[PDB]
Amino acid sequence: MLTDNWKELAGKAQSTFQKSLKQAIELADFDEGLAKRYGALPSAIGANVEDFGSPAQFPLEEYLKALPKKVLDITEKDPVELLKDLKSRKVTCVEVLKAYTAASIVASKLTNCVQEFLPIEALQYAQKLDADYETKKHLPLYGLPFSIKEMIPFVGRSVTHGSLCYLDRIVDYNADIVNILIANGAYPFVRTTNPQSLMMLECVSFSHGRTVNAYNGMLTSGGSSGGEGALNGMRASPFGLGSDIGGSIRCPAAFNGIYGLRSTLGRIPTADYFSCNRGSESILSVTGPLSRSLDTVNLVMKTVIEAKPWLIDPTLVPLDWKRPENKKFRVGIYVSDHIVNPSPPINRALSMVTEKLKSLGNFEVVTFEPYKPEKVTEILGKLYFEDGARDFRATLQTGEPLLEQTRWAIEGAEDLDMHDQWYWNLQKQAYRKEFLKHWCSYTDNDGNVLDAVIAPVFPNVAAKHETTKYWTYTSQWNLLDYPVLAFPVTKVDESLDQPYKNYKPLNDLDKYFYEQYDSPSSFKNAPANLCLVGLRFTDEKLVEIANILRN
Amino acid sequence: MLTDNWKELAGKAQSTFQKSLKQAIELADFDEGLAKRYGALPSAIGANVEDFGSPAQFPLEEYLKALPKKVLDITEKDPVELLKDLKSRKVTCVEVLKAYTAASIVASKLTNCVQEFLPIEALQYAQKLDADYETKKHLPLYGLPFSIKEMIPFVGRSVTHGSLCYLDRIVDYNADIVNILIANGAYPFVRTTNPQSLMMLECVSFSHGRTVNAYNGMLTSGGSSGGEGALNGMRASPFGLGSDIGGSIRCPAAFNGIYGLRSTLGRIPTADYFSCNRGSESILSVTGPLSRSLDTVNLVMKTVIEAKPWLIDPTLVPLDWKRPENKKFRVGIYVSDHIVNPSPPINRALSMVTEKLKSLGNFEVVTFEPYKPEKVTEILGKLYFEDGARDFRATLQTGEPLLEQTRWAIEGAEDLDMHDQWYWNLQKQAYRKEFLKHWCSYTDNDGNVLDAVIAPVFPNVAAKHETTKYWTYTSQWNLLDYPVLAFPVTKVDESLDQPYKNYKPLNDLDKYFYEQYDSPSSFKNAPANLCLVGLRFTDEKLVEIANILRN
Repeated sequence: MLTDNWKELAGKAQSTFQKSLKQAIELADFDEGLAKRYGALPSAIGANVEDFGSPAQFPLEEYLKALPKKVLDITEKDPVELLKDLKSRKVTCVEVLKAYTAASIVASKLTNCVQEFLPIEALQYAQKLDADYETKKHLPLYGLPFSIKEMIPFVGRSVTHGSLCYLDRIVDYNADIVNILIANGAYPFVRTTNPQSLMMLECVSFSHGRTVNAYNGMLTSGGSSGGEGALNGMRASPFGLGSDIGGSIRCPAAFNGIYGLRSTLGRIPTADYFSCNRGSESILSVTGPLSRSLDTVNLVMKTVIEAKPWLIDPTLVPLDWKRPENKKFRVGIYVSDHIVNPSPPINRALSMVTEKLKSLGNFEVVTFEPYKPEKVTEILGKLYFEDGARDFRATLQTGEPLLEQTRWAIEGAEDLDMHDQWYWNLQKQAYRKEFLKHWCSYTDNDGNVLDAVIAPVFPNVAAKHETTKYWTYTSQWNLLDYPVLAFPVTKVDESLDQPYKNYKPLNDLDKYFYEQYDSPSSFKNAPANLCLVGLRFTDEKLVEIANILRN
Repeated sequence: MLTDNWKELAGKAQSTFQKSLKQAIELADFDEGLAKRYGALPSAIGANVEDFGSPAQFPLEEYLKALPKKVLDITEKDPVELLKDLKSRKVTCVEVLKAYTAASIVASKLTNCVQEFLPIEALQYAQKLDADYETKKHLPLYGLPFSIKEMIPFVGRSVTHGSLCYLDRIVDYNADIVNILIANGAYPFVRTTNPQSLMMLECVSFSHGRTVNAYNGMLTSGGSSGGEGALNGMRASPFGLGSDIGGSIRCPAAFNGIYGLRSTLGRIPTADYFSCNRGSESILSVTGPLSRSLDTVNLVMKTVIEAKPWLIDPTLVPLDWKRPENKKFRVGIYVSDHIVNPSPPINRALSMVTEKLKSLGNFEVVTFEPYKPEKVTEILGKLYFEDGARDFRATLQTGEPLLEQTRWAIEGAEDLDMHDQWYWNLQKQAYRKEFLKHWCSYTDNDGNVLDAVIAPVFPNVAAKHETTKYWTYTSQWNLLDYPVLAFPVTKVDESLDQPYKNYKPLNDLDKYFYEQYDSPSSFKNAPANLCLVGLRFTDEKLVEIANILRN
């Protein structure tokens, strides 16, 4: 690592971004009308990484007004549909790159979701893909650009996960999943922001400033894949890759009203990502796609898994990506863990999705009760930072300040002795086994297991900054390693989502979240998403049920 | 022993220093810019051992201003980090020697902390250590120079503990701890000043003059390891070795705002040092490191103990240096012994450290009351000079004048008959047993012992010259042989540290110290340190708690 003063390093980070932003504008080739509107947009980028600017109230509305038909006709197109145009040559690989580059630039200024553009290598990828049209026409993602979280290695770049001390950590390789996607006709064109330590459900770092929600600029984008949620919520990327060890894929997707899949560990390669606590295996992160488009989520998983990634990454299981043949479904609704109750907008989403499933004949819908959700915090309290956060704190030798959200994640971290880790590994495996028995207790008399559970992603829609003080609605499924797909349902409705009256809080933490929901106007136009949870390796059931819920 | 006139002897002592200063300058190889600025620095070295010069108001800024970045970039780096560079070969052993030699010369002139430079042997050590780089780089202290108190034997040197009469007492061997450290890749490069009789908390002798504080040149460096405290407070040595029989390691470290460990007697080899009263065993001195770097204090202890020094020194215990397994801590706060109250700057430091420990969940904090502190003076008054100071007074046959501070230490000394010593040995052991019961009286209902005590090192920050008239805040732990680690907290603040008002002194000596603190301006920029006290052989618990207090 580095030991220079952090203010100098933040400058170096800003320079890298500004250097890539300059090259991107050249690639995008604005006409004067757009250059004018772009110049006049409210920015979530400040003068320094501690200055958070003055973001728009509805960044997405500003985005749709600012960008021309020449761009939106491509970036607003569903990526699976756009792949048809790229295949039939109604649109060029370079043409698509130019539009999405322009979109990401406008998205970058409005939400601060881009850490580094990749226009040099992206133009080379897109140019040769056009030249090779006849031989690569058949590839399943031919011509499609995509975004990658900054923690994902890309050739010749620093990989820092937001820590300034790692700005000299250059890799000469791509992540396995990136090379696989390139082998299938795609290419990365932008690197998205990630926060300090990665262990916050928001997106603040001293490498980029603060990332904000795509639908309401006063709220967080979520985290840790906050850039990914914002960029793909603005539909300025066809899809992106994030990571999820505590909700870091599903929380951004839910806050920005798009799809995000925490895929089951052992399906797609993620270990070559960079994070804190490298070599820690007690609790493992997973990767997975975020996209505006469910069909795009499904196609990336299918494309990656059909490339047989277990022949490059031996931690992976050779299990085909297969659409389920189920005609009937048994589904549970997780109304609350009875520790922190959901805010009205989430509560209405649960009823909406419940009533829709009941209206289809082939769904049996039951209430799903929690199982010792307090044990999630206790076990993850010992295993997230099992070295007592020594590795993370060493990143602060530059003088880099400790963010308030990071404080929550590392407070109480013990430096575990080997026997302490063994104790909590046994606690971890026992809880997983107990929870499976809980899930199977919902099997019916004929032996039909629960296919999926519908649950909140968070006790609320996109949070106000520095208030993501409860993780269980996402970290529960990291402790269990269950596949979870966040999906859209509705938006805040000011008539329907007034605060609960005569509410009696369940505890101090529940009271905090109740008071956080002061009125729906504080979360105007914020998406209310939910998630589908399945047993391990049932990812595809979740996609199929999400398909039905959106038709 | 010599009986020549002391003025002739002071000449020879100045001559030995002056020749080594010349050779040190020859090794450091100042460019003209530094040589000119060095020449213009206010000197604390006089023309004779009775002329104390005119020291700088703030020696440390003058040190930082005079030296080039080429030197400070090495000497200001934490030594543990610097060890990585020597290991990584980013810097050569001779390069580190050259910088620290230059640093010590500037420190010598500003504070008068060096008795003799060792540039000939240091170049021999550093050169051959680079030549043997491939075979010795694995050693835990490869390439690191260090300072040694003048009382510590080094090959070919006189060992005088500041007494002119011992200038012909030449040793042909190093101290055991030094040979252990050399075998682990380190080497001494400078000998630091020690005062007359070693029994003062200041540093005045007729071998060197007067040594002054690194942060305020009107105040004492402390003693008896005054040179070590000044040199390492100026960060002109990675670490040093001192001795402590009455506070002589913790007082210098506290006065100069660095770390200093009075280690438990049986852990580290010290008996081959030279002092007065050789063969006296009723109260034994100990050694231990002083450094600005806690990690360096810990590593030196770990390095020497892992060399199994009990196989050379049979007084030592084969007790491993072990990081404690404690996850929770119980700590007492010792605000005062109610004989001499601490001045405001020490009192504020106690509040800072209490509240920071209370803010962490894993610390229980209780008040720690004194136990017969008056008996400390009584017993040590008889055992410090149990021959009636006959051995020390004979050093003055040269005519060497008796310093005012030495007068305090030898006034009232009885020449004990065997039965008198037996009586006071029993008094010493009874008090030790009683105090242990007192400490264990703070054990909680669940059986959790007190892990450490927070206490002052002295009734005030760095004292005015000839005012160190109370020892108990350090001596109590020599009577008990408890490990004590001095550690930094804060500096004097003229707004925060005004004299208490309407103060009612507890006794004449408390009044003396109250009037001594006329205003904070008299102690401008003075570090206010505290210390951590532990039971015998719990040294490492103190390191771990000091580690938490700085994070």
